Amino acid sequence: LEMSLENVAFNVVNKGHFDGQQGEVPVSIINNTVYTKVDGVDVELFENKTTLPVNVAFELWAKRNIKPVPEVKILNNLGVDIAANTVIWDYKRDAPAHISTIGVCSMTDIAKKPTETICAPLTVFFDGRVDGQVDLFRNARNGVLITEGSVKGLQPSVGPKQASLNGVTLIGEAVKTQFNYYKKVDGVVQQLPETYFTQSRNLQEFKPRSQMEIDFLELAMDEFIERYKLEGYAFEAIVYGDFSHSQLGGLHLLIGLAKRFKESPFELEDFIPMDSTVKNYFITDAQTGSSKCVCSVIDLLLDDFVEIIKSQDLSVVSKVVKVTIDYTEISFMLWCKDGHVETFYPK
Amino acid sequence: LEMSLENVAFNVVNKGHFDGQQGEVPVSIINNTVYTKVDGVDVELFENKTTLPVNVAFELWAKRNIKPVPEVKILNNLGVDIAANTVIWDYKRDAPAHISTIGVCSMTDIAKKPTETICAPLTVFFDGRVDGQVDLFRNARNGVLITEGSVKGLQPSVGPKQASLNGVTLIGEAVKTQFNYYKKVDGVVQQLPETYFTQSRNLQEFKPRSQMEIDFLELAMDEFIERYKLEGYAFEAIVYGDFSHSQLGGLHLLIGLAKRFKESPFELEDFIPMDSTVKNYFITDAQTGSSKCVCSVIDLLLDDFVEIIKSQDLSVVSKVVKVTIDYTEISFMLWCKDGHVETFYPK
Amino acid sequence: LEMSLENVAFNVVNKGHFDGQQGEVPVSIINNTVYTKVDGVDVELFENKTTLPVNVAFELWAKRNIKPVPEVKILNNLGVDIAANTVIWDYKRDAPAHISTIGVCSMTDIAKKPTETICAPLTVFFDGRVDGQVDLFRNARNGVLITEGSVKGLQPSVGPKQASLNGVTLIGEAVKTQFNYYKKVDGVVQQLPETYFTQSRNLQEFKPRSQMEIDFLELAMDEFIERYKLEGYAFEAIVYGDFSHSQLGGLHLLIGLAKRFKESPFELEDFIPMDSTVKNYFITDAQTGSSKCVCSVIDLLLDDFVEIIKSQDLSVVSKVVKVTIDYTEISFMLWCKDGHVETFYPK
Amino acid sequence: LEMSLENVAFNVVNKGHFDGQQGEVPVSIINNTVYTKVDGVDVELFENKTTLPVNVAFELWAKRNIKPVPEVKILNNLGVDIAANTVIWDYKRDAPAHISTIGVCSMTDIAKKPTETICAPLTVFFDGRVDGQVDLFRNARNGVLITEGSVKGLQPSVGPKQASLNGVTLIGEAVKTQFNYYKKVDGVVQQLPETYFTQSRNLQEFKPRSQMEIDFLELAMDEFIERYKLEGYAFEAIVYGDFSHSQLGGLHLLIGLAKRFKESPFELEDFIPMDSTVKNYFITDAQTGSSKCVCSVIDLLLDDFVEIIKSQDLSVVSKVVKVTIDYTEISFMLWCKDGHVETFYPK
Amino acid sequence: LEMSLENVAFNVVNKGHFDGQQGEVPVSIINNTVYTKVDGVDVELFENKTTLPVNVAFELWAKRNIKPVPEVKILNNLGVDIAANTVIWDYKRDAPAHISTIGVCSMTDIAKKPTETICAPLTVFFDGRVDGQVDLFRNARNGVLITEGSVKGLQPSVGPKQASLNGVTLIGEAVKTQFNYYKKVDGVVQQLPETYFTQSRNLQEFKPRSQMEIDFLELAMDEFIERYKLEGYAFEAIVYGDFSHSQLGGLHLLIGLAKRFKESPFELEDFIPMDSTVKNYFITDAQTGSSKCVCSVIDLLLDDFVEIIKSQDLSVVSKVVKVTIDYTEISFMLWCKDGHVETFYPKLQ
RNA sequence: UUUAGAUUUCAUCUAAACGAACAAACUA
RNA sequence: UAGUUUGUUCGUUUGAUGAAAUCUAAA
Repeated sequence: LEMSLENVAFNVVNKGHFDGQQGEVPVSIINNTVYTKVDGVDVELFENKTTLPVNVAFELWAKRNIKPVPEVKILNNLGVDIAANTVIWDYKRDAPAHISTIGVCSMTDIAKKPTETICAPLTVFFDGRVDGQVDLFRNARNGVLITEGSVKGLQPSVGPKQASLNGVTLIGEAVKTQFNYYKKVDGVVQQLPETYFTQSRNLQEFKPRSQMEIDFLELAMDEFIERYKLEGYAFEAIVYGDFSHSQLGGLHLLIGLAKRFKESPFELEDFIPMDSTVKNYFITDAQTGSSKCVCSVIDLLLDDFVEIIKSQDLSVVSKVVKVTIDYTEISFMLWCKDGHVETFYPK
Repeated sequence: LEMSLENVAFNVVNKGHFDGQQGEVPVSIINNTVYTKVDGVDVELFENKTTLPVNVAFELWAKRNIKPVPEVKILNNLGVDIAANTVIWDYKRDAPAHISTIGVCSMTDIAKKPTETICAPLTVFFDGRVDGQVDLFRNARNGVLITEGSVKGLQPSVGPKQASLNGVTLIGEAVKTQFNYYKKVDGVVQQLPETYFTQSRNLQEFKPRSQMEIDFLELAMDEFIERYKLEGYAFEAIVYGDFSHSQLGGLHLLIGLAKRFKESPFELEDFIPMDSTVKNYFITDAQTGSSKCVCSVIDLLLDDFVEIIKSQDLSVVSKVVKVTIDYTEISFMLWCKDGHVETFYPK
Repeated sequence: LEMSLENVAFNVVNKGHFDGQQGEVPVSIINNTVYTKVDGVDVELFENKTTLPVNVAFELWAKRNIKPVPEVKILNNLGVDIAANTVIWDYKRDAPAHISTIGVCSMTDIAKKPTETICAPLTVFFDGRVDGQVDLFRNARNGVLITEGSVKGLQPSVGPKQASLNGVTLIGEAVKTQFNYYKKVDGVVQQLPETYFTQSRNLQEFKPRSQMEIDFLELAMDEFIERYKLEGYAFEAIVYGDFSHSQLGGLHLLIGLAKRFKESPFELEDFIPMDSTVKNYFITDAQTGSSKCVCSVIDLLLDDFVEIIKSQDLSVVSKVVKVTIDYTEISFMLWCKDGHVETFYPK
Repeated sequence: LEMSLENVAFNVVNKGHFDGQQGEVPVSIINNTVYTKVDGVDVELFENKTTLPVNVAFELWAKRNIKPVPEVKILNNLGVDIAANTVIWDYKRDAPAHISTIGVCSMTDIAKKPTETICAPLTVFFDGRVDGQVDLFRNARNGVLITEGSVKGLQPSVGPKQASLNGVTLIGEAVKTQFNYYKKVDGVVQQLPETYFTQSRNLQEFKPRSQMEIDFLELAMDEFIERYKLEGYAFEAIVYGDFSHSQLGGLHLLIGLAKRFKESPFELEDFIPMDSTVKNYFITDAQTGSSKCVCSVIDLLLDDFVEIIKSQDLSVVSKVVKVTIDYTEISFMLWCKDGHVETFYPK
Repeated sequence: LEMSLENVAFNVVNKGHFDGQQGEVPVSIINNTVYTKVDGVDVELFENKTTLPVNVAFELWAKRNIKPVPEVKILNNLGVDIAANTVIWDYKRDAPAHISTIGVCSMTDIAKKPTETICAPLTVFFDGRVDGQVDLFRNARNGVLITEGSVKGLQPSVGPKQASLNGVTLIGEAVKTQFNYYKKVDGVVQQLPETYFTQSRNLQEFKPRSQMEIDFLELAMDEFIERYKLEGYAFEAIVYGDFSHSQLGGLHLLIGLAKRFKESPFELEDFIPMDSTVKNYFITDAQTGSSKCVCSVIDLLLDDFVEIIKSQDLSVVSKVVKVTIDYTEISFMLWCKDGHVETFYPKLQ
C-alpha cells in the first residue's frame, strides 16, 4: 503493498522509518508539517524543509536509507544523478540528494526499475549490499556501484574510510563504512583515478586522526613548523591565519579553524548549506574583529596536504594546481614568490 | 478496507465522489489544495475552504452525502449536533455541516457507531433511507430521524416540500424530497409543532409558487393590494420597499426583493454566509442610491405570510409575535398603529 | 471605547460594518481569513486580498466608508495621500486606497488627528459632510475637501455627477453624489481647472447617457457619421474598431467596445486591476480572431469626445494633444494626414 | 539579455506580456501572489494557481504564447512532452501544459536549444511560424510540427479548423487557425491517421455549425428523428437524455446537454478540470432531481457523429469501436440489442 | 472584563503572561506568528507551533499555568481529559496538553464551569492550590485532584517528587512540588495503585539521585556488577548496552545512555516528540556505528529497576511482566534462559 | 443494540538458538 | 568442494498484542 500517506505514518510511529508494515494512523497536514494523533492530541511527525510537497517529502524522508551510505559529496563528484530503489537523504539541507527516484514514491518516480529506457542516460547509484544490484550495475549503461566485498572481473577503487550513517559521518567499527567504488560510463567500465579523501570533520567535535595533527593542535606555531620542516611553505598564513587586519588572512584548512576556535571562538556563517569537498564560510573573529566574507575551506588530512604542497615547484610567480580530491579535480591558486609562498588557497 | 488519502483521491478521480473502490493515485498537497498528476501534469482536485486540515477536509468532502438531505437550517433548528455514519456538506460555506463525525474520518471521529456512550448526549441524525438506521434511532437516546415512508408506532411530522441535493435545493419529481421527521429527546419521542417552512429561493432564480405570488410579480402594487384586500397591513413598505430615502425601508420578504431585482438590479452583500431561516443582507440599491446596512429577509410563502399577518390583532402599539417556522420559534416585531401597521420586521 | 479584533468582528456580525457597538465574539484567523463561530461552526467573515496583515485589513475593511465617496481615480488625480478619520476602500483591488490612516487603526495610524505635524507634508482628504472637517481643511496646509453644498470664501469646482457608494458607482437620486472639490497646497487655496469627467461605465451594464450615444448604439457606422457630420475624423477606426487584420486597430472609447460586445463578445484582460482614468486592456476578439495586447480605453462621454476632436486642427502630421480629464492632463497622440486623421489614441 | 523578476514585471505592466524590453519595476511576493507598486499602492499582477514557485510561474505566464496555438488536447494526443522556445499555457487549469521548457526559464529549462542531447528522447513541439524551426524539426529525432502553409518533402495532415488564441477557441477569420501537422518518431516521418476533430464548444456559448445541428436545436425529438431517418440508433437516450429516473441515462454529446440547458439549467461539476477529447461531468439536474456521477461527453460534429454511427453494425450484443478522434483512439461501448440499442457510452 | 488579542498581548508584553490587566497594544498576525509593534518596528511575540489558529494558541499560551504542575505524562496516565479553569502547557511539543478548555478561551471552551453536564463524562483535572477547587472535585463525577496537603475524608496517594515549573522539571525547595493525587470515577473515589515514578531526567543534565547511581557513573561494568550482586541479570546488555554488532543491543535505561554519552556522544532521534513514561528513540552510536531504529528507554531510578528485575522468576522461556509505573501498567518483555536473563526491555511508546 | 467470555485465521514483537538460501572476509 | 565470522531473507521454539470471523452468556 500500500502506497499511501497513513501507512507511511504508521511505519514512522511504530518503527521510526518506513519498514513496510501494514496499518494506518490518523494524519493531519497543516502548513508544511505532518501531525499525528497520539493520545487524542496532535504530535508533529515531520516538518518539511524541502521544495517538494508535504506528503511527497514526508514519504521520501520515511523511506530514506538507514544503512551507511556514501557521503553526498562523493556521490555528486562521481556524477550520480539518481539512486536505484532507495532514497538518499541530505541531512545538510534536509532534502533528498537527488531530484527524482526509481521505484520509491509515485510522485517522484521516473521509472520503477533502473533498467528502463528513461534511466539509460543517467548515472544511477547502485548499492551492492542489496542483493540483485550488482547484476543491475553490470547490465546498466551509466552507473556507480559501491560494494563491501569484491566483484568478479572488476578492478576495485577503494573509497573513503568514512561514510554517513543516519546523518552521522563515522569510520565504522561495528559496521563497514569503506566501500569499493565502481563507475561505468556509456557501458565502458572506467577506472577511477587515485584520489585524496577529505576527512569530514567539524570545529566543535574536532578530533585529530594523526600524530602530525596532534602536534598541530598541541605545539606552538613555531615549534610545529620547525619540527616538520615546514619552513618556506607559508603555514603561518595558510593554516594558522592572520588575525591582525580588518580582513582575515588565509586559514584555508579546517584544522587551523579548529585550533583557532579552541583559542578563541568565532562565527561561521555557512551561507550555502550544502555538502561539498570545498566549503565557503563567512567568518567573523569575535576577539580581534577581523572578518572575511568568503573563506574557502577544505578539510584534507594534514599529512596529505603536506605531501601535496611539498610536491609542488616554487619557481613560478603563480600556478594553478590540479589535484584529484574526493574523485574530482580541485584547482588551487598558488602564489609562490622567490623561495617562499605569498598565498595558496583553494578557489 | 483502506482509509487513506490516495484511495480517497482514486475514488474522487474515477467516480466524482468516494464510493468505496480500491486503488490509488499520485497526490500532491500544496497550500490548501490537493493536486493529482494526470498525463504528467498536476490537476487540482480540491481547495480547502474549511478550517480543517487539507486532507481531513478533502476526505470529508469526498465522503459527503449525494442523496437528497434536509437543508442545513432544518437540521440546526432541530438541534442536530452530529450525523450517523455520514457527512453532510454545507455548500453555503463549503465546509462540513457538523464539527465531528461518527464512523467516517479517523481524525474527526468521536465514535465508530452512534450507540457508543460518547454519543448519548448528542442529537444524532439518522437517515431512514439507509437500512438499520431506524433501529438505531429507536435504540438512540437523543436523535432525529427522517423517512421517505412511515415507521411503525411513531407519529410522523410532515417536513418541508424541498430538500438539498448536492447544494441544489429542489422539489424532487423523479426522487422524493418530502420526509417525515421524528425527534427523540432523552429517550422520549417528542412531537414537533406545526410549522411554516421557508421556500428557500433566491433573487435571480426566482419563480412564484402560488397564484398570489404570480399576481404579486405581475400586477402593480395598488392592484395587488386591492385584489387581495391587503389594505391596512403596510404592504407598500413591508414587501415592496421604500427606495426614496437615504436608508431603505422595509423589504423583509424575498418576493418583493425579487420584484425589485426584476425592475432594477442591485447588490446583496451577505456578510454572514451561512444557511439560516432569517437572513441579514447589506442591501445597496444601485438606482436610487438607497442602502440599508442590516435588513432581515425571511423567504416565506406569501399565502402563509398573509395568513400569519391576518391572524394578528391591530390593537396594541407594538407586539412581539411568536411563530413556529422551520421547527423553531421566530420573534416578529410588529409596530402597528390604531387600525394600521407602521412596520413589521423579523427579529 | 475598545479597539480590538473581537469588537470589530462583533460589529461586522451585528451590523455589517464597524458601527461602534460594544461586544465581542469568538474569532479564528487561519490563512489570510477571519472566521467566526456561529451555532458551533465556523463562518468566514473576511478573506484578505491585500498585502496588509489579516487583522489589520479586517479592521480597515470593517471601518470603511459606506457613504457616497469620490471614486478612487478622482482622488488619485488630485494627489490625495491619506484620508482624515476615515478609510476609503478601493473595491477594484479589494484593498484600502491609501497606505496609512489618521485616527483609524493603531497598526496603520501615523496620527490620531489630522492637525499633527507629520500630516502637514501630505494632501489629506477632508469630508465636508462630517461636521468639523471644513475648519480642519481651512487650518490644514495641504488638503482636498468635498462638500455637498457651498463653503464660504472658497470657489467651488463642480465634480463628476457619479460617485461610488459601496463599490457601486451611481448618479444619486435619494442621496447626493455630486460634490464641490476644493484643493489647498502650502496653505494656498488653488483653483482646479475646467475638466471633462469620465462617466465610469462598463461593457456589460452599458447604458447611454445622451441622445448622441443612443444614435451610436442604434444607427449604422455610415448613418451615424453622416448624421453628426463626423466625416474626416477617422471615427471608423478611432471609435468603431478594425477587426480585419491580425492586430486590432483603434477602439479607444468604451462606447465602441460596448457596441462590439453587443454585436459579438470578446475577452478583456485587465492586467493592472486598478481604477484609473485611462485603462489598458488586453483585447482578444473571439469572432474575427484579432487581438491587441495594449488598448488604452477612456470612458469619455461621446458628446465630450466630439467636442474635443472638433477643437483640433488637422494640419500637422503628428500632434500630442493635452486635455484635462478628471483633474489631470491626458496626452493624446494625434496622427492626422492631409485633411483627415490617421489615428487619435490616448498615451 | 536580462532574466529577472523585475524585468518580467516591467514587461507585463507596460505591454501585458513579456515582450523583451528593458526596465524594472518594484515587485512584492506575498503568499502565491505577485504585487507591483503603482501610484504608491500594491496592485496584484499574478496569482499562482500552479504547483510551481511563484516567480517561476510568473515568468512562465508572462512568456506564454499569444499567437494562435493548437489546443492542449491535440498536443497530448500527439504525445508532445515539451515545447521549443515557447510556453503553451493550459488555461483550463491555469498552469503550463508542459512541466519543463527549452530556452525560456532557468528554473525549468532542461536545455537552451531543442537540439541538445537530453531533448532527443522527447517529442518536442515546433511551430513553423517561427523562422528557423522547420530546419530544427527536420534534424530533430522526435517532434511535432505545425505550419500555416506547406513544407517541402513532407506530406501534411490537415488539422482542426479551431486553434486556441489567448484561451479563446476560435475559427480564425483575420488570422489562420488551421495548421498542417507533421509528426516524426525516432527520426522517421510518421503519417498521422485520418481523424474526426471535436469542436470544443460549451453549453452557454453554443452555436450550431451545421444545418443538422440547427435542426437539433430547433425541431422536437420525434421530428428530428423522422427527418434524418435516425430510427434504430437510440438517439432518444444517446443525445437527448433521460431525466425520468433518479439517475441520468445516456446524454453523451455536448449538443444534447446544450439543448437541455436551454430548456432547464443544471450543474456540471467538472471534478477533473482539464482539457481532453472526452470529458466527464458530474451532472445533477435541478428540476427533476436526476443526478449522475460520471457522464462521458465528447463534442463531435453532428454530421461526423452521424457518419460514424451509421457505419456500425447492429447485429452484435456488444462491441468496442475504435474511432480515431483528435489523433487518438477512442473506445466506444455499444450495447445494442436485436435491432435496438440498450446503451452507448464512450469509454 | 475584556477578552481580546490586544489585551492578551498587552499582558504578555507588560507581565510576560496573562495576569488579567487592562489595556491594549497594536498586534499584527502574519503566518503563524503574532507580532507586536514596539517603537515603530514589529517584534515577534509568539510563533504558533500547534494545530490551532494563531490567536487561539496565543491566548492559550498566554493563559498557561505558571505554578508547579504535574508532568503531562502523569496526567495522561491518570486519564485526564480536560483542566478546570486553567491551561496546562506541553513544552515537549509546544502545544496545549488538552484539546478543550473549561472557562478559559471562548473559542475552545466547552463550558465556563466544570459543573456543567458536558463535563460529567470527562476526567476534569482539579487543582487544590486554587480555593474552591476541592469542593468542585467532591461534586464532580470523574476527575483528578492534586493537593499540597491533606483533604479530609480522602486517602492521599503520594505522587512523584518532581513537577514541571514553566517547562522545567524540578524537585522544589522554595516551592513545594510534591502533590497528593486523588482520582474519582463515576462518583466513586478510587485508590491509586502503588507505583514507581520515572525520574524525568535528560542526557545532558544528568545528576545521580542515589548511591547506586553514583557507583554506576563511577565504577566500571564488572566492578559495579560484582559490588551489587547483579550477576545473571544481563546488566551488561540491559543497562550498559552492547555496541558490538550492526544493531545496538540493550541500553534501555536512561542512566546507561548517560554513561555512554559522557564517554562518547551519540544521536537520539525522538521520532514521536511528546511526553510519555516510555520513550522510543532512533539511537545511532557515533563511535562504533551501532544503531537501532526503536530503542525503548525508560528513566527509572536505578535502585527501583534493580528491585523490579530481582523480583522476576527466571524459569520460563518468555513472560510479559506488568509493572505499574506513573499510575499505568508498563509491559516489560522478559526473555531468560536457565538461571540467566537474556533480555528485559520495556515496550510502549 | 450494548457488554463479557470462549474458539478459528492473519500481522507484529526493540533476544537467542536452529535449519535453509545468497553474498563477502579468513582458511584447507 | 569443505570449516569459521559478518550481512540479507524464510520457518520453528515462548508469551502477548491488534485485526477478520464464529459461538455462548448477561443488560
